[PDB]
This record gives sequence, structure tokens and C-alpha cells, in this order.
Amino acid sequence: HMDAIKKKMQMLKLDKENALDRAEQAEADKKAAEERSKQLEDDIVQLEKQLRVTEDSRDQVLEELHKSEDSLLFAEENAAKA
Amino acid sequence: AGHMDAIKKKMQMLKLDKENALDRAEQAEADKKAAEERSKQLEDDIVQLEKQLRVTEDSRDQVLEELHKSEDSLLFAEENAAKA
Repeated sequence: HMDAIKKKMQMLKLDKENALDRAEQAEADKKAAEERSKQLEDDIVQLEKQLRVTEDSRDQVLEELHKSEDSLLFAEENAAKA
Repeated sequence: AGHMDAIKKKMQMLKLDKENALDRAEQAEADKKAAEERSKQLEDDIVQLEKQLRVTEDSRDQVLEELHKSEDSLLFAEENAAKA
């Protein structure tokens, strides 16, 4: 009869629509994750920049410490020799 | 074939649309999990990078402090000579 069939056909359309709604939701979550990733990536680039800059500054000051330390020693020596 | 053959071809068809949509829903769920796992990975990356940045900045501050102390000490010596 046209009942059992029409109802089954309707159940099949319904089931498809539900799967489509599930895909829609997952897709929405995918894009939220992707946009967070983009923010994290920018954050990383920036913190990497800060790291390189800090490393190079650290090196400069370390080298300046040695020179100062040396100059101090030479000042003590010279005073003592005077 | 006018008859149930034609109406059976439809049923099959609707079964297909359903199967395809289910398939696509599964694949969408898989891409979502993948995108989120990429995010977690970058979070791990930033946690690690920040640890390295905190160490380097603390090290740099410690050397800089030491340097300022040494510099002041030397300057004293020099101002003393300059003033004599």
C-alpha cells in the first residue's frame, strides 16, 4: 500500500536532514577551531620574535659585563701599582 | 516498467541520499576532530615556547642587573680619578 511506503520514504528524508544537521554543527566547530589556530599561530610568531630579540640582547649584555669586569680589574691593578 | 519497479528505484535513491549524508556527517566530525587536534598542538607549542622565553628573559635580566652593578662600581673609580 501507499502508506507504509510513503511513511518509509518520509523517514528516509528525515534521516538525511538529521545527518545534514550533524554535518552542519561539526563544520561550525571545525571553523571555530581553525580561527583559534590562526590566533595561536600569530601569538607564536610574536613570542618567537621576542625570544630572538631577548637572546641577542642577552648576548650583548653578557659581553658588556665581561668588559666592565675586566676594566674594573685593570683599575684595581693600576691603583695598586701606582 | 511502470509499476513497483519505478517506485523501488525511488526507495533505493532515498536510501542513497541518506547514506551519503551520513557519510558526510562522519567526515565532518573527523575534520572537526583534526582541526581541534591542530589547536591543541599549537597550545603545546606555545606552552613550550613561553617556558623558553621566561628562562631567557630571566637570564637576561640577571646579567643586566649584574652589569649595572659592575658599571656603577667602575664609574665610582673613574669619577674619583676624574675629580683628582
